[PDB]
Amino acid sequence: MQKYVCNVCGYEYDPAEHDNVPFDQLPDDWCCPVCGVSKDQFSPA
Ligand SMILES: *c1ccc2c(c1)OCCOCCOCCOCCOCCO2
Ligand SMILES: [Fe+3]
Ligand code: NA
Ligand code: NA
Ligand code: NA
Ligand code: NA
Ligand code: NA
Repeated sequence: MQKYVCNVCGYEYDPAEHDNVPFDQLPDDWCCPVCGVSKDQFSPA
C-alpha cells in the first residue's frame, strides 16, 4: 500500500489507517489533517 508524506508538516498518509482508501482515490478537496495543504503537497514514500 503506497504511503504519502506531507511536504509541509510531515504527516503520513497510510491507506491502512483510512479504511484502505489509496491516496490517489482521495477527493481533490481532501487536505492534510494537520496543516491543511492540498494533495499536491504530498510525496510518495
Ligand atoms: C482542508 C483545509 C482547508 C479547507 C478544506 C480542506 O476544504 C475542504 C472542502 O473544500 C470545498 C471546496 O472549497 C470550499 C471553499 O474553499 C475556499 C476556502 O476553504 C476553506 C478552507 O478549506
Ligand atoms: Fe501537512
Ligand atoms: Na509504490
Ligand atoms: Na502510522
Ligand atoms: Na487536525
Ligand atoms: Na483549496
Ligand atoms: Na519518496
